[PDB]
Amino acid sequence: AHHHHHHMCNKIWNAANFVIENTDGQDTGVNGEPVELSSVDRWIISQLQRTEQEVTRQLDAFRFDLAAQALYEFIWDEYCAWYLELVKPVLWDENAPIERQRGTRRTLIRVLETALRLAHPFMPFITEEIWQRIKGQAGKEGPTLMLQPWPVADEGRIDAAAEGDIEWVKALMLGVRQIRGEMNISMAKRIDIILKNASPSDHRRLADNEPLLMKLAKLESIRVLEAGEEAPMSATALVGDMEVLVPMAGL
Repeated sequence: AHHHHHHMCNKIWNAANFVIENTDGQDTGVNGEPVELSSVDRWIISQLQRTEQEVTRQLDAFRFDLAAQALYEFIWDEYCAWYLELVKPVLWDENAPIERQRGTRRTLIRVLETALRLAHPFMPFITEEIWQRIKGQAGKEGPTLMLQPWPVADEGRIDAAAEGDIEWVKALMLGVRQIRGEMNISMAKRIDIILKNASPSDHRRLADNEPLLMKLAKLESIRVLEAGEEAPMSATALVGDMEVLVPMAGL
C-alpha cells in the first residue's frame, strides 16, 4: 500500500511506545555480549538489510518518493505488522529464557533505532525526538540523529532461510485468520488444526515454530495428519501445497 508521511508519524510513535514499554527496566543486550536469536529475529534483521540497500539506492537516484515508500513498507508492513506481533510470545512469557529475552529486546530496539535513522531525511523532528529516548538502550551515542552515520547493509546478515520460514509462518497464520472470519469464529477461541500434505520442510518449520503458532494463532492443538488417516470434515486453507484443516466438529 502507499503510506502517507503523516500516517507514518502515528505508526512510528506507537511502535516506539510499544518497544519502550517492553524494554524499560529490562536487558536490551547493550553490553554487546551474546544473545539467542530465533529465525523470527533473523528474518526482521535480514529484511532491514535489504531495506537499507533499497533506500540508499533510491536516495542515490534522487528518488525521495521511492526511498520513503521502500522504508515505509518495511516499517509498516514488516516491522509493525509482523515483528511486533511475533515477539509477543517471548516478551510476555515470564519463563522465556533470559538469552531469548535479550535477543528479542536487542533486536527490537536496534531495528527501531536504524528505522529512525533511515526515516530522518523524511521526518526529521519526530525521528530525532524518539531517537534521543531510545539511543542509550540501542547502544548508540552522539548528540543528534542528523549527523549519525548512514546505515550500510551487511550482506552477512541477509538470511533467506529465515525469511522463507517466516513467510511460511505468515501464510499459516493468515490462513487460520481467514477461516475464523469465514466461519464467524471469535478471534479468541482456541481451535484444533490438522495439516494435510505436509512436506519435510513443513514439518521442520512446524517443529521450530509450534509454541509461537499456538500462542498467536490461538490454537488448542496442531498436528500433521497420520499416514492413512481419514481427515474429518473441515474448513480449509493452503500454505503452498500444504492444507490447513480446522475440523467443523468443534465450533
